[PDB]
Amino acid sequence: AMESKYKEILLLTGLDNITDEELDRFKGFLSDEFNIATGKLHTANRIQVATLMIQNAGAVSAVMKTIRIFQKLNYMLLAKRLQEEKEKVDKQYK
Amino acid sequence: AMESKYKEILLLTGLDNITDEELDRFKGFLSDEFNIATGKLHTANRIQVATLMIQNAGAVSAVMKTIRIFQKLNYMLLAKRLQEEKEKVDKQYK
Amino acid sequence: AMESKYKEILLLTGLDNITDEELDRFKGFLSDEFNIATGKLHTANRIQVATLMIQNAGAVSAVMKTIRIFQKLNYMLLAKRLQEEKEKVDKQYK
Amino acid sequence: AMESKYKEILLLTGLDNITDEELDRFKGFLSDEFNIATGKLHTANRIQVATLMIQNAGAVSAVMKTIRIFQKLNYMLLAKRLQEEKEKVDKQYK
Amino acid sequence: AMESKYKEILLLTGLDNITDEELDRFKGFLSDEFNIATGKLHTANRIQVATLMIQNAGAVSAVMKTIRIFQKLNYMLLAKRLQEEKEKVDKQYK
Amino acid sequence: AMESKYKEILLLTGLDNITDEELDRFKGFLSDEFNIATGKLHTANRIQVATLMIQNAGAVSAVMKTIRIFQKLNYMLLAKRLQEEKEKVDKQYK
Amino acid sequence: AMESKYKEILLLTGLDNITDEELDRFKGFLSDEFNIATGKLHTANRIQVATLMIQNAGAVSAVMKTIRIFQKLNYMLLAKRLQEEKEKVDKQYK
Amino acid sequence: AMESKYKEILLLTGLDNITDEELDRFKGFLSDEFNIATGKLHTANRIQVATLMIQNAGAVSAVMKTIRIFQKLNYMLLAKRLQEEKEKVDKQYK
Amino acid sequence: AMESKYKEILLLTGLDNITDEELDRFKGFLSDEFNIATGKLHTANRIQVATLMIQNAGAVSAVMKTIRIFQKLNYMLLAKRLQEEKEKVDKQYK
Amino acid sequence: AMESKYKEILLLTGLDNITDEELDRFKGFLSDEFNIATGKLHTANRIQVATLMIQNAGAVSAVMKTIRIFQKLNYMLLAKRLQEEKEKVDKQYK
Amino acid sequence: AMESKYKEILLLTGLDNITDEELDRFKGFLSDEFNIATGKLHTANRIQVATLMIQNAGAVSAVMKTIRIFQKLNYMLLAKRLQEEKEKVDKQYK
Amino acid sequence: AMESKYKEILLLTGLDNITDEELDRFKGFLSDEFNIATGKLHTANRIQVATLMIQNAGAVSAVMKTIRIFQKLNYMLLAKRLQEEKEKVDKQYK
Repeated sequence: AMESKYKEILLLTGLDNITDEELDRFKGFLSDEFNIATGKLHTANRIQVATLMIQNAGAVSAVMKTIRIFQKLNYMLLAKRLQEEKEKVDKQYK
Repeated sequence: AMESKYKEILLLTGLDNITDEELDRFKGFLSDEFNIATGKLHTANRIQVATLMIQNAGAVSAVMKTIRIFQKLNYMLLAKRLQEEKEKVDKQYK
Repeated sequence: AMESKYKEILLLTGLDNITDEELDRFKGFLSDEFNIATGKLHTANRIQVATLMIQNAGAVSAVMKTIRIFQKLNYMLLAKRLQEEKEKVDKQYK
Repeated sequence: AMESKYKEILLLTGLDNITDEELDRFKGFLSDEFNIATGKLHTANRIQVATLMIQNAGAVSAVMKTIRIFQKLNYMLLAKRLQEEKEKVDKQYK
Repeated sequence: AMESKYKEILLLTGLDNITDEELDRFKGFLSDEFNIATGKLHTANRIQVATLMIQNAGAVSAVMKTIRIFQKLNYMLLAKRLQEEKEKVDKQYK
Repeated sequence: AMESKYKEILLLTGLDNITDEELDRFKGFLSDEFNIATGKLHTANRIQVATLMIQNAGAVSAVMKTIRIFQKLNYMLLAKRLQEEKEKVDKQYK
Repeated sequence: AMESKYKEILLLTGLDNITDEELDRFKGFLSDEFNIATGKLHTANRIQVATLMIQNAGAVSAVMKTIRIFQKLNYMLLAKRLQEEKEKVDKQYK
Repeated sequence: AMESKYKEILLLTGLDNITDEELDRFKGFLSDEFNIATGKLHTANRIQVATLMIQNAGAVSAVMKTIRIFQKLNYMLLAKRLQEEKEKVDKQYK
Repeated sequence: AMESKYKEILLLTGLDNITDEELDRFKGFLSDEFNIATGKLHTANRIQVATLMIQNAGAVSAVMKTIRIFQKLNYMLLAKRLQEEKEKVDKQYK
Repeated sequence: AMESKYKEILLLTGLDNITDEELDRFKGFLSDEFNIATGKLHTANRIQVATLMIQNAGAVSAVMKTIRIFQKLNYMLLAKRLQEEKEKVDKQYK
Repeated sequence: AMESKYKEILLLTGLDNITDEELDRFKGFLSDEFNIATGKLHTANRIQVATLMIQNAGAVSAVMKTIRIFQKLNYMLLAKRLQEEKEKVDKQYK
Repeated sequence: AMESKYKEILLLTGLDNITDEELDRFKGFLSDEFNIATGKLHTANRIQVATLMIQNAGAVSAVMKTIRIFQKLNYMLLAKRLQEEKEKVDKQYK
């Protein structure tokens, strides 16, 4: 399904690549896109964080907000690639 | 009957999906909608809890209060879906 | 009831925000306000700890002692806010 | 029987070797091969998980889907070995 | 009776204080004082363990052996206190 | 919110620019504006230091004290700019 | 109690001030005052180390030995202050 | 019994002294003396690991293999001491 | 890949040869080709600097801008050689 | 087994000798022999890195690729020795 | 506080003015006023040296000894000024 | 104990005095007295190096070899003093 495929993008192409130090910076500017919380985020395995994000918004808004953040944290090289892969999947369901 | 159908919603679409940890949190904020009790709730198999809830209020008030709680515990993704399915069944008997 | 409302304050505004490391420090200076115990406290889910505290003192003394501790552990930012919310609820029942 | 032998493969050669962390990753990409569920899977002893898988599909489809997953989660070293052992048992009943 | 009082010592002053991790270590060096057993001990609620100990030796030998163990597992702070309380009760019946 | 915007100023315009050697000098003259401490400050990632500062004073007093320090450590070029950006945000909420 | 007050001294006036590097040096000359151990000490959060020290000696001997060590590791500035605060508390119970 | 005494050697003189990092290295070269396994060993409290070792070989072969490993991992200082203590106990039963 | 080969050029033929003093001069005229920053650049191991450059522009624009800078800092002897090697690799993929 | 012996070569003769700085350089030219990844490699204890390498290729291809890399990073002194030791073990199984 | 003000004198009026060559000469005649050491002093940033001096003597004896040294190393022009500023601060607390 | 006293000599009279540059020279001529290793020594805090030396030889052979090295690296001024202090401690236990 489109859902499973989006998740594979998030996990395999996204988190299975990104580092840590940067995740700490991401957390410092978080809460600006999702109605999550503080102390609550501090130690949550990538899988847990992705799951909590989806349990709230979804594979639609979560992906969009991720794209938006990737553009803020300077991360443009990985933001362009995600945008391209997104469009590739969209074409399959247009 | 409308009753049996509501029960199928509760059990198959509701409890047959939700986790545990969250049930503990539900219990911690319970007693706010139903005239049930304490120590009495601690270990009651989903089937027992649903049955006790209905034996008191019913398939009308129990479902309404469940909808209301699902909106409190942040659980909105599963609350919207329940609300949609509810309306679908209501249309059949309007 | 005033009781349920106080609990919502404790849980949603208090524990649903505070971290862990600090909870360990809290435990190290505990037993100074409540007639609880040792080894007994080591691993007790926030819900369990709140419940045990109330089962002993109550929503009156437990809240007061929490306010007092929040002022000791330097935690003043969250102590002022709790004090303000407390006064807001008190006004409703004055 | 072929059934008991397949189970011995699954349990002794498979699960009696694989780690945990990876099981969490497996769970995150599950539900893609079996008509099982969520929250339902979270804590199920290897024996319980194998049994539920078989109770649904069987020793035929469950083994095939396991082989397929072992190839996805990069796990190729253990996937080749399982494929070899499978062929060895197939020869005995050809 | 002297028996009930000794039990109150064991339970309230002893077990109602001691932790877990240490209980595992106690179990690892057990069977050296009581003619109990293995696998049999692994999961036995403090109340069950105390009861089985007494059902064998009694409130006389069980207490003496507990005192002796408390001195081995380094636990001297709690061993001195138990010895003092013991002497206090002995004086009442001398 | 005004809070998030102030934080973006602090982090992106402030710390994401300033060097290290100078941070050591800042630390040597610190404790003069905030009720923090010693040895406690020695190794705290910019994100940690900003967070601890806010957890005490806030986005109001922390920013004001930062402005004041930036004027002491000769740092005037970056102090004027911060003051200008501050006034720009203030105008939006006047 | 005198105990709680001594602990506040140890933690707030002592450890909440001292650095790390020096703690490593302390550990290198430890075992000379307490019947503790090696490898066992290597990574123990200040709270854990204080607790283990007390669980053995107490708030009487642990404080005395700390005073003595503070005088050895050259640390005299913090040793005089601790001695003064100690005498201040002693006067309250003389 | 000789068994209990050997266990006291293993636990008190051995594991109650050795560190962690080195245990990870031990695990990396394990499986070379005992017919145990992988993933299975990763997280097993010293008590659990000792027990599993004995449940397989015993207090005779387990001790001998431990002595042998202690000589490989360079650990000679602790290997000589264990060998001496072993001989001391052997003399008691010669 | 062309990417890996370009990196080998940068690192082995470029940085593994150039000195320091000159790197300081390079830094003084930097920020003119890449959207990087200040204080941020001061101490970044050649590997870190190359990686940050690529993480922004890439192996295409980073190499081109390097060529351009090598021509400015008078460095022509090493600029001609880089240009020749570049053309040699281009021919392989024309 | 040949496997265990190869591992002893890798760990004791290889990694237990090589430095760090050079490991960073190795990482910069990695991914050219193994189908591993980025950010994923950044902080992985020698034991973890060896294990991941083997979990993919094995003690056959991993050793061969290591030999090949040791010849690239100029490291010839340690490459000749590894090649000699390899041949010595091969002779034992020819 | 008087302490902070003395530090500002030391750092801003003292070290933020004095050169290097002379610091080497100061070091050559040091150890005559403070119970510090050798090799230990060789490379210690002004901030580190001031801090170590205070950590030993204090803002009282350290300042007095500095005044005394400033009079020895011929440095009289800066010694008179320091003495004047000292008296000015003393008057504020007389 | 004689051991602790020897360690105090090593650390306080030895390492707490010696410089760095010379430590690099020591390392270059090391491995000639102890069965240690290379790359392994490069960055090991004085405390770590002393501990590893003792973990191998001891406070007897390590001290003797240190004395011997101190005589080689020309260091005679500190070698005579160590020899004198050694004899002073020996007299106490003759």
